[PDB]
Amino acid sequence: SMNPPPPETSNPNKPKRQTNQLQYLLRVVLKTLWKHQFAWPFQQPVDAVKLNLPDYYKIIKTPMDMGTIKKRLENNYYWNAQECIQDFNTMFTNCYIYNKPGDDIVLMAEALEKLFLQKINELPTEE
Ligand SMILES: Cc1sc2c(c1C)C(c1ccc(Cl)cc1)=N[C@@H](CC(=O)NCCCCNC(=O)COc1cccc3c1C(=O)N([C@H]1CCC(=O)NC1=O)C3=O)c1nnc(C)n1-2
Repeated sequence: SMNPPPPETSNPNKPKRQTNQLQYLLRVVLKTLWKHQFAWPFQQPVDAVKLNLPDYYKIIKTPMDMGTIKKRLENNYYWNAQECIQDFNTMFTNCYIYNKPGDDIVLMAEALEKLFLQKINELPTEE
């Protein structure tokens, strides 16, 4: 079995910015979620080989995880905050699609998403 390559984190042709909103997404949002007791499954791509999930990447065709998001934020991959918010949303939705309601990992993702949304409510106005 094999894992796919990870999502892109470097592309010199993609235009970049570091807006106050993107700074907040790293400093506050990512860093707060990262330290949560339920962060660990989401801190790196799903290793479908290690976890014996041969169907994972047959079902999940837009993989995303907080390790990738952290790299994208630290390496300024984004132009805007919405791109990053979309990555978080993709991560949560993937978990809900692959797993069943009430599964432990779904409860973990839901707790992180609740926290994420709280933090997004204080996203600063773009200066
Ligand atoms: C590092 C990561 S990343 C990650 C995860 C981890 C550990 C986790 C995860 C999970 C829990 C927590 Cl608290 C935290 C993280 N989750 C995975 C999903 C997962 O592992 N999904 C696995 C789901 C497996 C369930 N499926 C079965 O057990 C299928 O088994 C069946 C189903 C039907 C019939 C039979 C059998 C079976 O084994 N047998 C055997 C029995 C023995 C026998 O004699 N004969 C048989 O045929 C059946 O008859 C996941 N999804 N998103 C993320 C993120 N993750």
